[PDB]
Amino acid sequence: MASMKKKGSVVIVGRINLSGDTAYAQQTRGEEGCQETSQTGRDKNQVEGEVQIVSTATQTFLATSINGVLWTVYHGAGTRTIASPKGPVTQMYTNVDKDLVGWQAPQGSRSLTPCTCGSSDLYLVTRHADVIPVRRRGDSRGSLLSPRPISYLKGSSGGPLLCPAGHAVGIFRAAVSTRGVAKAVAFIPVESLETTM
Ligand SMILES: [Zn+2]
Repeated sequence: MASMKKKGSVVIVGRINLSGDTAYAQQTRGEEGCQETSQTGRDKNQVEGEVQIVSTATQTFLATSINGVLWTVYHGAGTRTIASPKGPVTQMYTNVDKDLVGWQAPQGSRSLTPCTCGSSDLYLVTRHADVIPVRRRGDSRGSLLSPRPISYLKGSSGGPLLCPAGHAVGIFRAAVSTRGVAKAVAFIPVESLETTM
């Protein structure tokens, strides 16, 4: 039992900047710093914004702050801690049945407001700062107005679906594809987050 390894923390490595007129990705930590922070769980970098780019040793994806919780997908984070200025922080929400986890939102982040608009005209934010129009098609599904290869959506699980007013409608979970083309997306609705809380 002496030689058993511990899994590393999820690390914030950047963010999707939605502040101004143009959305763009920003990197805040390179691979070497990410690997070290994952092992120690100590991340002293200042955190800003609503959508974080996160990484483990083996995967990279997104995490989104809604209502003071940084939310992401279980298939990316598993049960891992997240790195913080004072060490690894345990998940406050874990739900494998929803493909959902969450931690307390980091100091300095900004939280999205849960949408109460009832609008079906949505916008998916990807890790490459693409803002993709999506028509809501059900409680947990939306169709892309312009389909595209699934490669463009890989790595964007945990990102937000937003309403026209910039409220959070859901967390991107899975892509619905035909012959490698993404025609629709599946997401965790914000109401399911609000219930989990
Ligand atoms: Zn709204």
